[PDB]
Amino acid sequence: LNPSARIMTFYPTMEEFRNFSRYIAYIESQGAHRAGLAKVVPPKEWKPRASYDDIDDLVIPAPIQQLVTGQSGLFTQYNIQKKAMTVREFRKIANSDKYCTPRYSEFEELERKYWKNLTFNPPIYGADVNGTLYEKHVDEWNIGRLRTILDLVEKESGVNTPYLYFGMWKTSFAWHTEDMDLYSINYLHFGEPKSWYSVPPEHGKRLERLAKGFFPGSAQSCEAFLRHKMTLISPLMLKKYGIPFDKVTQEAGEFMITFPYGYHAGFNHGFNCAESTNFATRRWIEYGKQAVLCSCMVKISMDVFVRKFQPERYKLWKAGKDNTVIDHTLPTPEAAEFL
Ligand SMILES: O=c1[nH]cnc2c(-n3cc(CCN4CCC(Cc5ccc(Cl)cc5)CC4)cn3)nccc12
Ligand SMILES: [Zn+2]
Ligand SMILES: [Zn+2]
Repeated sequence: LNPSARIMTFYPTMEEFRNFSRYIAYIESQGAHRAGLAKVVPPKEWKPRASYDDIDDLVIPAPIQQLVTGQSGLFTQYNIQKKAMTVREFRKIANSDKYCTPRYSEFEELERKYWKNLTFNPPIYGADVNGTLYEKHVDEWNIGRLRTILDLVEKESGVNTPYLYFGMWKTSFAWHTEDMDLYSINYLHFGEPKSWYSVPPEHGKRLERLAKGFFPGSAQSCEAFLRHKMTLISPLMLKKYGIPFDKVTQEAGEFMITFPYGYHAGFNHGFNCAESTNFATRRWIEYGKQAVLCSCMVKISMDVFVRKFQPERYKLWKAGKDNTVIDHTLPTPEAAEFL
């Protein structure tokens, strides 16, 4: 389903929520994947940590200062690595007069203030922090241990590990797909909202074509230059060039799911914390095999997946004759139980 490819929101009951791989198959069966991004609001009784007041001494080893260059909706983000700091040190900076969220009536106002000021007063993003804020006993939707078919990488051979994102106002993530065109889970533990922009995978190539036209020097240097996660394109720029996209705001205690080859970027409203990781379903294997990778980085040997799930195609794929065409609208084989 999902004909217009719009971002869908789900409210699973505690029973539906219990199985992660089953629910993903469920949301795929409802066409959630067509948007490239879906929101999952978990049961009201469900909590992964009783309190976030015990993490002030937690170390952010490589905070990055985000320097943005550009104009006319077109930007490049340069990351400057800064010395290690604590969550206590970070929160103090985030909430300071120099870095705090401006006063705003509505989101459209905050969005406009972001697109107008992202080049000034560079913020610090306490991104890519190895760790989890989930309590060990928490079995439902545990980012640390999702136990998807992706775990085969580690089982046989940090993509499968959790990462925390301590954000402040204006810190942002550039347009990108997941490494190896994998899926992603992103839980916002606490704090101020996280706004998201998404392009449906079926229009993924249009955005690429548009970026290739805007940064031809970057495109001549690298086939998959968007993977560098440095390109920022404003919603107005996308609308001007007729690129279909959708937007959504993630609030604390909500989950966002990025689907294979579903381009996304966004920004933080203020001081917050988000944990994320990559995962996979049987549908991903074909995206993993066909993924255009950074030539100038995260690379996964597909051989193990093709052995187990496509042994009949192993010889044809190892010969370079696997001419399989991907249908971005087809749900995962695991969704059969719902069709
Ligand atoms: O809100 C967001 N903020 C920031 N980023 C976001 C985001 N993505 C962030 C990543 C990077 C993930 N990860 C990559 C690898 C890196 C360590 C590394 C490197 C090489 C090798 Cl070979 C082994 C390990 C650590 C980091 C991918 N998507 N998606 C959605 C939302 C957000
Ligand atoms: Zn991502
Ligand atoms: Zn590259």
